[PDB]
Amino acid sequence: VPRGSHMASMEIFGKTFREGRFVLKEKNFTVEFAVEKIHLGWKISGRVKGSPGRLEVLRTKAPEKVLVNNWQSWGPCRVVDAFSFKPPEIDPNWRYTASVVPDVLERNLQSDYFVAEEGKVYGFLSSKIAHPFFAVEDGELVAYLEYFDVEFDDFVPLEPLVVLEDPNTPLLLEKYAELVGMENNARVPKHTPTGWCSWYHYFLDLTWEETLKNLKLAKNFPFEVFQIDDAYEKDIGDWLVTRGDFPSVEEMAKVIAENGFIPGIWTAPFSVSETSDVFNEHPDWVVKENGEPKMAYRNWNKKIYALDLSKDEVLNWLFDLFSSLRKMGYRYFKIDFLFAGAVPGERKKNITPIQAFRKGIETIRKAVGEDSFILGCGSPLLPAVGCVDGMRIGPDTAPFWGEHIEDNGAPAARWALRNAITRYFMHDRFWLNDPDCLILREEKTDLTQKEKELYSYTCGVLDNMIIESDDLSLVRDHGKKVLKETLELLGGRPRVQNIMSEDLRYEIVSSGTLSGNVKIVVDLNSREYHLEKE
Ligand SMILES: OC[C@@]12C[C@@H]1[C@H](Oc1cc(F)cc(F)c1)[C@H](O)[C@@H](O)[C@H]2O
Ligand SMILES: [Mg+2]
Repeated sequence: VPRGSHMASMEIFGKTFREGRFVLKEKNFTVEFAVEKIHLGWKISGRVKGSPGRLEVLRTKAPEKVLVNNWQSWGPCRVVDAFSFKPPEIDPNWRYTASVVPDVLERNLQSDYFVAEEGKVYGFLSSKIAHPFFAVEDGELVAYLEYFDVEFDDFVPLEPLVVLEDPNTPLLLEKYAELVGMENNARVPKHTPTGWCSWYHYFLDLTWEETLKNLKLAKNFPFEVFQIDDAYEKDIGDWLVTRGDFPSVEEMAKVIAENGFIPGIWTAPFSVSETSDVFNEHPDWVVKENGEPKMAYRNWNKKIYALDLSKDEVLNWLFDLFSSLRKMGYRYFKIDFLFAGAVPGERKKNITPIQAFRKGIETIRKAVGEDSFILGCGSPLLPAVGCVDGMRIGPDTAPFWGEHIEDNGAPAARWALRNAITRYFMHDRFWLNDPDCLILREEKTDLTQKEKELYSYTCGVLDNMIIESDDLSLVRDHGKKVLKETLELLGGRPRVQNIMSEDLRYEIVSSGTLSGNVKIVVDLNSREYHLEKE
């Protein structure tokens, strides 16, 4: 069992790579780590104390072509040329969706949690304290654990790192993900919800009158969940105060339940706008910069602040909120813009943003109980494993393909679908993947029948969550046929065979579906598919 030349060339915590047990006593920190052989490769694990800061874990030559992954739901997972990378201009209103360490990204190629090349996966198994990421720094791939200047008096566990090699790159990614699910006690529900969502037909203009119309019609469709999205609430943070023609949040649940659905509701639970009642009552409850409220992002034409999830007052408010929703009968919770809870800044306790983030989502889980389904959105991915049941893994879909939409996080069916493909390996390992809603209506849309089919059947072959978002008056024979045949493709184990493709054509197999072994070949440039079912 000789060492590859490329393995002898690798540095672990600054030392020449080799198997063994080691101690780095450095100026302001100490690390104790082991490098151990595992199936398909190596695992680097151990413990750290002191002020590790931005801690260098691994260094090796950058590959030419890398599969890079953004930390959160909406960001791209895609293959990039590592030598011709150009730093992006970052939208100052959405800085932290692009990166939790934006000094890196504005200079160098950044990949969060994992990175891959043909034949090789480097991936961290968890994000419980540090943010784990990779940067390409002058032709070199460097793995880091970011501790955000927090000091640790006693040892805390490192986030483990695996380095896996095999010529079957999809197999490596699936193995990586099974290791993540074990490290974090992932929730993989045995049942997948079907349902309806308001957002991608009505957007913020949903009325309760239109909601009631769809509630009646939804009885003709195979929907278990009826979820109300952003529209009902008076302000961001004030989740139990309604506007317009909506009744009370409790009354909405009762009407929905009386009509025989599981009620579902959208919140952005770590976000409070500058105008909200909660913020104006509790200016002290938010993350700060130089003592003042730190904008987390701008949306809805307002500055939006982040709740400080290190504060017990804030965690009690979250518990009471989600406990109050549970009492009302909600059992499906779409929790959005979660990245806000993990923004860098000043908190009451000197803990990391990731430690803060995890206390918040853990509180939500406790409050809604084991019988509620949590769907994460706009969220850091690895820190949420073990807490959420489903997770949005792409940018928003849209009632158009997005011919003039670039690959930059704006809504477009084409880029939403691409992420459902490139992150496919998380599915049934981290959680249920949510590829975002099907849009099957045949008026008030620019999608063709073929584009609807392509999106929906790819989602079914991937075994992903299937939720529809339409004015159900506008969905006729074709849309009902697409939904029916989609649900027939569920239940398998998918693999994207050519995960390193750069031309947006993918071959996808899934074994053991409700239609047997299936194969779809999809081309996201030509907008064509070819589906075979055994
Ligand atoms: O405000 C409601 C809403 C749009 C927000 C969220 O989609 C966004 C995704 C973004 F990158 C930015 C943004 F402002 C919104 C989410 O992903 C959607 O499904 C839906 O719930
Ligand atoms: Mg499954």
